[PDB]
Amino acid sequence: NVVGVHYKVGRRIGEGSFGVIFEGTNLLNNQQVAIKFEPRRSDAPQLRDEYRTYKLLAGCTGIPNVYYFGQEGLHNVLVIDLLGPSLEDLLDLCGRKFSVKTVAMAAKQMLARVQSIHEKSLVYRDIKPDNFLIGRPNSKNANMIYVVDFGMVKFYRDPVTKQHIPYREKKNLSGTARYMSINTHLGREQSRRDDLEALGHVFMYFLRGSLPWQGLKAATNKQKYERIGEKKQSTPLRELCAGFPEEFYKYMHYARNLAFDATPDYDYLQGLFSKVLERLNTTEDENFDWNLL
Amino acid sequence: NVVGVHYKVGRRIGEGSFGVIFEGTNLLNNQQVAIKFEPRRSDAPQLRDEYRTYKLLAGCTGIPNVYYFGQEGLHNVLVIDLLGPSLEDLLDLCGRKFSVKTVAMAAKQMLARVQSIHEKSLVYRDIKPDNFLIGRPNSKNANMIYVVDFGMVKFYRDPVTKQHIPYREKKNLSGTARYMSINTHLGREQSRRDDLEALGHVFMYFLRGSLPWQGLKAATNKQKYERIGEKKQSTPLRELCAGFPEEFYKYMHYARNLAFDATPDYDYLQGLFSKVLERLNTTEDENFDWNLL
Ligand SMILES: Nc1ncnc2c1ncn2[C@@H]1O[C@H](COP(=O)(O)OP(=O)(O)OP(=O)(O)O)[C@@H](O)[C@H]1O
Ligand SMILES: Nc1ncnc2c1ncn2[C@@H]1O[C@H](COP(=O)(O)OP(=O)(O)OP(=O)(O)O)[C@@H](O)[C@H]1O
Ligand SMILES: [Mg+2]
Ligand SMILES: [Mg+2]
Repeated sequence: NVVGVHYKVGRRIGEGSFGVIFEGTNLLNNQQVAIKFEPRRSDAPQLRDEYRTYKLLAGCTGIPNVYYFGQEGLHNVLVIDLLGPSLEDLLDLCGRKFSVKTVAMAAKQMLARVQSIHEKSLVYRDIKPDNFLIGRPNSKNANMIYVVDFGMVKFYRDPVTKQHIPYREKKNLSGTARYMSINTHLGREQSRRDDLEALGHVFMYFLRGSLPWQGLKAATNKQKYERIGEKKQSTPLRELCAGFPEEFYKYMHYARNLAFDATPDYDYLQGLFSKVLERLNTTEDENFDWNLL
Repeated sequence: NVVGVHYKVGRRIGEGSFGVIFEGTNLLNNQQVAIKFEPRRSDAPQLRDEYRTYKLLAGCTGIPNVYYFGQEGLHNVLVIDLLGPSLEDLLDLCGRKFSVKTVAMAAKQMLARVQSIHEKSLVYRDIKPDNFLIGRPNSKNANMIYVVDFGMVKFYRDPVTKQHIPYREKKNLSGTARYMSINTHLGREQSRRDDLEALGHVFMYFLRGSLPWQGLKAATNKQKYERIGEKKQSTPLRELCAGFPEEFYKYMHYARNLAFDATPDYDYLQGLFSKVLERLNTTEDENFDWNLL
């Protein structure tokens, strides 16, 4: 099947809320790509926006290159680089949990990606293990972690004047409840701190194998987000992070306490993870759990 | 990491009961392979047997080539061709069910693989969607279905004299309860008919999205296999296959009724599936659900 004049559609490799992702090849150079098909419907995310965002982030480390955007009948297509499995997929292959070393090494890369996005005056707003993918097996970047899916990004400040957006409330709950920040549950405008908090939730998820608020009770959607939000507030950080390196508690504590328009101290955060590795008497290498027997 | 003198171990791609499968490359020719690591322990399946079986089936269509078998410290390794995702994985990408066309086309290939194994005087005994994989994306055999994992094969007849094995009982339950034949639950020696029945269970699983005996009640292992076995016996075929082409009921009916040492009429079975395609006014092509938007 051929789309975008010179891209041959292969088999499905992923599925989302409204879109299907296929692996394919650019017929002019035989390069492998991923094609995201999005149905043009009222309740679907505008793929052109994701395209714009990819262009705006072109060149940043860990961000895939975008090649084509266009309409194919009743769908909008986005052609980007073909990447490997997500960290969620990798979990399934490693006993549903990652060791401290893997989490610290992964955290450093993930945190760097989020910083790149923030420096472009954007907040990601959809932090989840599913959106972080590693490179292709036989590639130089086989162990590099990338970020895909920019469907929910938003500008937290004017790019030119750096004037931060005002604090607002009544916001409608968007992304993944399991990882969202407490402020998000509370219907507050999301900023840099929220991305960092959600990232901390993912880190703890990796270490423990699960979060205290996963799979609750016979409730409805609005009840789900709420019961989860309440459980997050009632769960003490010392408890959430008990048994793991102190730096994890410190990360959670920092993220949770940042002010709405505060500029994160990314260097401090990166340092926490480097400390974790030091204590383990290990370095930041490529020995992730998924490359180990 | 290098094993078997010239095979470089990459990342994990699969996991089983005792073994871990990694993707890798043969350093002499840069060919991609899959390396199966098996811990040398009392309760683990002898990988040398799987090796022997691969050799015995060398050359058969849909059977991957074996390259190396050996010990690497506390593990036994088996190097075979690198294949694509399993049909179980593909299900996840297609809404947890396959259309009639995909099932009929898939059935023809799967049935051909089982026949090849039977013709070599062996019964597979581990029929499940997880053991049927398609080829690699950019390959001529991208849409060919293969069979891997020969850990439970057994000779049902002497290869030279073709003298069939006697009927025995008290057999201990082995493989996947969800797909096994009723005779298997009953602790009876498995033969060709059982492989065919389990294959029918998989076909119905594909079509319906689930089987009537999936996820039962708070029971134990021996209770699980039993409750499942009882549910299989209490579930009428007309009921199991209701709503789908008559040929599916006919396949189930044939498989269920074969005698212990009966030689299946593979041609008759293949014909049923061809009829299904004819009625759909379609042919056996490569338009599986996973290649379709
Ligand atoms: N570039 C890519 N290379 C390889 N796999 C990819 C690529 N892009 C996406 N995937 C896979 O496809 C899945 C879904 O992609 P994506 O998140 O863009 O779909 P979506 O409909 O926007 O998702 P959702 O709404 O579920 O977050 C990813 O989670 C991942 O498993
Ligand atoms: N040759 C291969 N190429 C690609 N993927 C493969 C290959 N062999 C196996 N796999 C993947 O790895 C998974 C497990 O493999 P395998 O079934 O051989 O392990 P096992 O320990 O014998 O399994 P189990 O006991 O779970 O059946 C497969 O189900 C499939 O997902
Ligand atoms: Mg996603
Ligand atoms: Mg298996």
